Amino acid sequence: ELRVGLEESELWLRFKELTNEMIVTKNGRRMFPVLKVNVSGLDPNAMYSFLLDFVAADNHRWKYVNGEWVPGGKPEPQAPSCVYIHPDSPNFGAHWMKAPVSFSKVKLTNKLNGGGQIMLNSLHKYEPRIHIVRVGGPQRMITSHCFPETQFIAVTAYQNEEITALKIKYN
Ligand SMILES: COc1ccc(C)cc1NC(=O)CN
Repeated sequence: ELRVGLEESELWLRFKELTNEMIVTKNGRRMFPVLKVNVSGLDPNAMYSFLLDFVAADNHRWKYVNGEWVPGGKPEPQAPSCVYIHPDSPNFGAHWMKAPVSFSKVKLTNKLNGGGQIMLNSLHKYEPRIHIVRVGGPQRMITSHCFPETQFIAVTAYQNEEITALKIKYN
């Protein structure tokens, strides 16, 4: 059985208990914390690509009102985000299982942009998700995994200073 685990869940849970925020910019901003995944049970000799996307956790616009995040009352169906290909892709199962798979180079933006950067709906809440795609082989296969611990609201600047402080303390 293919096992997928979050590395540094301890730290993600500290962010999640405050409501996590990730900055989006026109040019794109890297994530802190970085999503790092522990993977076991791959065929060391099989070929895989690691994909990252962001699911809109709900259909609402969120606003920081008197020290607290609150959802709007006017939902709107959320279009799926684009997929980021881990730059080590494609690679042998052995490569992926030898150290945590680290999505350190994904950049989050608020503007339709050249290549790489993943565009998000601003002030929407997101749940990171990976797809492990077995490629090249006869039988194509996809395994998906969500990371609720890593949920965040996309922001153009931090709203909760407690988040600002944690981001600096642990970077
Ligand atoms: C600013 O709009 C967006 C940017 C990025 C993504 C993933 C979705 C949307 N909008 C929607 O999904 C609304 N149909």
